[PDB]
Amino acid sequence: IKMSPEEIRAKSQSYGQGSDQIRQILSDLTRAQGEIAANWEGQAFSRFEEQFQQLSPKVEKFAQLLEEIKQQLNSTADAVQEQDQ
Amino acid sequence: AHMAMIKMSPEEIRAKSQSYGQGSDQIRQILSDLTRAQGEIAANWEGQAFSRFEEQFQQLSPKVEKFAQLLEEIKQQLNSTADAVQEQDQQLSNNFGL
Ligand SMILES: [Zn+2]
Ligand SMILES: [Zn+2]
Ligand SMILES: [Zn+2]
Ligand SMILES: [Zn+2]
Ligand SMILES: [Zn+2]
Ligand SMILES: [Zn+2]
Ligand SMILES: [Zn+2]
Repeated sequence: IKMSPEEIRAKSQSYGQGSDQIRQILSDLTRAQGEIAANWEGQAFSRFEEQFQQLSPKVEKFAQLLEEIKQQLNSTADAVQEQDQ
Repeated sequence: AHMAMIKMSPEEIRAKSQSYGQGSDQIRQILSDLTRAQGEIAANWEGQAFSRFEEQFQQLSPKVEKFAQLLEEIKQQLNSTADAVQEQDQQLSNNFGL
């Protein structure tokens, strides 16, 4: 009546894919941010830049958390299976 | 009459804007699916060890939601800016000549 190892393993994959995709978006859009900012005079873009730079470490930290949950879920599914045997 | 210059074509600005829009929607979808997942994990393990991740997820998710919102606002600004670049080009073109 709790989650099976089978299901925990599959949920883990969703966290892993979530981590990878957030990291890839952050990478691509960091490059875009730099190019836009470098080409735009005056401060029309300045607040967007400031907010992006403040939020990006938190988004990176979240992506790493998702990968840490994925790993923990795989270890837990393993553990459940070991008891079941 | 004029704006502070952006040294980028309307075509590239709109191409970048698309990527911000896509990034925003994707992050929003991920956060929603994984918030549902966190719900189910928490239902099944309550203790201190899982609590570490539960607490970090909860503290970081609103920041990630703010980041997705930010990305949509950048998409929107870039679309407005591309329009503006074209408009100023038009005006300069229009008023050209002796
Ligand atoms: Zn992994
Ligand atoms: Zn053009
Ligand atoms: Zn370029
Ligand atoms: Zn939009
Ligand atoms: Zn959208
Ligand atoms: Zn389930
Ligand atoms: Zn706490």
